Amino acid sequence: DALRTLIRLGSLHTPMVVRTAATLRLVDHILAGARTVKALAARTDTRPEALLRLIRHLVAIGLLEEDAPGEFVPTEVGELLADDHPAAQRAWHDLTQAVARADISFTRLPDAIRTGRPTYESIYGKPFYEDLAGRPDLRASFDSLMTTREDTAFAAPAAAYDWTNVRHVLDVGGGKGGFAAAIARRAPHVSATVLEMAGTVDTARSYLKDEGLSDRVDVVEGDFFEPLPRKADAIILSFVLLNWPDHDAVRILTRCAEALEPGGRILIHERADVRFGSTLLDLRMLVFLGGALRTREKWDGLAASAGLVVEEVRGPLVSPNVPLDSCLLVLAPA
Amino acid sequence: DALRTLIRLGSLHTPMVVRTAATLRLVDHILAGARTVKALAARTDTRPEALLRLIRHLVAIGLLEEDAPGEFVPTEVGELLADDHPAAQRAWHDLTQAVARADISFTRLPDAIRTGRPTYESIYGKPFYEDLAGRPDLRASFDSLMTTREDTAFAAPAAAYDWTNVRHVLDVGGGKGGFAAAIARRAPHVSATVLEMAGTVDTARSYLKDEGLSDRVDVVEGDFFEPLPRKADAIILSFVLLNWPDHDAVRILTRCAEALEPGGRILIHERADVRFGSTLLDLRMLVFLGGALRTREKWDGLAASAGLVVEEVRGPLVSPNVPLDSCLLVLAPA
Ligand SMILES: CC[C@@]1(O)C[C@H](O)c2c(cc3c(c2O)C(=O)c2c(OC)cccc2C3=O)[C@H]1C(=O)OC
Ligand SMILES: CC[C@@]1(O)C[C@H](O)c2c(cc3c(c2O)C(=O)c2c(OC)cccc2C3=O)[C@H]1C(=O)OC
Ligand SMILES: Nc1ncnc2c1ncn2[C@@H]1O[C@H](CSCC[C@H](N)C(=O)O)[C@@H](O)[C@H]1O
Ligand SMILES: Nc1ncnc2c1ncn2[C@@H]1O[C@H](CSCC[C@H](N)C(=O)O)[C@@H](O)[C@H]1O
Repeated sequence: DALRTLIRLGSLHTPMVVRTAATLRLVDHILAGARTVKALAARTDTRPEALLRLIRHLVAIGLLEEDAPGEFVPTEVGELLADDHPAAQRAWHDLTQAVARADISFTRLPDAIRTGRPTYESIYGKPFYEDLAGRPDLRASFDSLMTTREDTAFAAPAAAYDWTNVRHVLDVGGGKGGFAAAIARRAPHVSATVLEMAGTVDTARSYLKDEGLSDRVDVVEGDFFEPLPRKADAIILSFVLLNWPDHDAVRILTRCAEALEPGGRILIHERADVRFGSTLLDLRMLVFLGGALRTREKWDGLAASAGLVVEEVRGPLVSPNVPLDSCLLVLAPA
Repeated sequence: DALRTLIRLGSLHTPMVVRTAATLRLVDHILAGARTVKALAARTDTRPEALLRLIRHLVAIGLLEEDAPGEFVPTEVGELLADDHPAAQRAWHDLTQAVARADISFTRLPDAIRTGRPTYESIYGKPFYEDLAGRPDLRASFDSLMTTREDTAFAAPAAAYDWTNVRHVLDVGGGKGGFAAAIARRAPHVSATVLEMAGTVDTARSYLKDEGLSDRVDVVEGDFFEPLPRKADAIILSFVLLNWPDHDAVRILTRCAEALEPGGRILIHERADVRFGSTLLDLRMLVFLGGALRTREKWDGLAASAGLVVEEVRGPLVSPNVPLDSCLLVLAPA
């Protein structure tokens, strides 16, 4: 009992079997009509004997079941590996896309606990975002994964703040601009600017065009460790600061403080440290990037170092469906 | 629900957190009196902030619990990570010992499914047993791990066969000689020979000496792909053949057939393919070694190729305590 529990918790084969199934698009091939192990093997370009041994573990953990002899089909849980499922778990487990690939850094977790430093570079040759800057496929899949974290498409954070006195929003590291878009739909008088890295700026521009928002949201390529491209009344850091150790996060916050208009505020949208998934995201930040999730008291110190104070934390954001784990910290000049 | 289930099954951070805790000997340090995170950090030579983030996940998965503020203790499941626990799970999860280290091969499982070939060499530079031959620390921990698979110390397989008409036993790849020892205690008239690799032969010799069996069990250093050192009435292959692809297993079986006395038998002691843990061991063999677990029908073909027939399979072996997953196949000249 206790022995079986410990063995399952410590098992490396099971998560790699799940990720291999996702990378091979196994459930998609089954749902597209691959009824036999020979057809599945052919569509995935794998050895049939080896694929069957993978399938045997997929059956044992309840992702596949045998309907007829030799005919394997997804269970209710396996169906979440279909590529069009809205939770996007296939892509989140795909070893050729940015996050599951980055998760290999966990194989060197002892080094990260001994040093406090990320292990991603020791495995892939460059730190996380520099590796993405050299790999257009990983840059693109990362940006797409970041748009599948929550089901409101930033509607819930955009609704948690009053935009009446805001004329311009600067979305610092704003990904493909989904947050800037949600504010624009919410608040017709606001204009916005997204500051992002090379590669990402082009998909942000295409996304904002296709929303019909090109006239209201601009995109600037740049580095948020440098002086920001313009001033704004609200400056958004959405899942940015957790990517960075304290001294780097203070540098970013300081650049934002310097770009605030009088009366402006900085909005940090992030999962706060205090259930489910908190330790996964925190340890991801450690081994990918050297970042961390932060408590309120930790945020107080970071803000003070940047000439700011935490005015308000708008607690875990609500959706009609699956709850957002994230919060909105509102920061003002000290 | 289904989403949380899939996310837990696909999680790489949880098994690496367990293995990191085992490698750091975290539970041993707690039980030896490390009551604070600062004391634990000092004994494990880790950063206190990073160690706490590891501990937070260890609490979330139920291996540790907080007794007093800042004082972490093993749960009933965490206690199995104590190094002296008889299930030996600490060593089985220790990333500096041979098996948990080998499990990193699972990070390249897609390659193994595409090619049918093991991934261990692509990661560590040499195939499994050649890597052990160059690493005395891994050779030794592997040999020790192989003595902790079952709780009877080979008493159950030794009791599953009638030794009356056996005068000499050859234990081919017999590890530290634990199986030869169990037969010797069971059957006072039998002498035995263990055939093993360099390094392992010395710990076999020390173990057999310390059992008081040096006069009854010899150890020979050699290669079981070469002609065997002598003939015997029973030739044991205990958790050997699953290490090898079919053609290599046939070579071994053939060497054994050539060394059988008239009326002799070959005993294969292995987990047969047909619950819990079957797919783990099978996929381990794939990615470590290119081996596999085999069904009865597969064994029939291998035996026939070696000039043998399966006479009898003595089904899953029984213990008074935790059941042995293994079986004993009895093979005779065709
Ligand atoms: C179901 C929750 C969630 O889908 C969304 C959660 O927000 C979240 C996840 C993963 C990542 C991030 C997340 O925010 C990142 O912010 C992130 C990052 O920061 C910009 C830089 C690199 C990688 C990641 C990352 O892999 C997922 C999770 O399971 O974690 C518990
Ligand atoms: C609780 C079961 C068990 O403790 C014992 C089970 O017999 C078993 C295990 C691990 C290994 C082997 C086992 O036989 C090997 O034979 C082996 C091997 O073969 C000689 C060569 C390299 C690695 C291994 C190996 O890691 C464990 C397990 O959990 O697997 C489901
Ligand atoms: N120096 C830098 N300058 C500008 N953006 C950077 C940067 N370093 C990292 N980033 C960006 O920071 C982002 C963090 S991922 C978060 C994206 C988006 N805000 C969201 O909530 O979904 C990435 O898109 C990355 O491109
Ligand atoms: N070419 C070879 N010649 C002899 N032994 C070999 C060998 N290749 C691998 N081995 C041995 O095969 C063993 C398989 S592990 C099984 C050990 C033991 N029979 C038990 O049941 O516990 C290892 O000890 C390894 O040293």
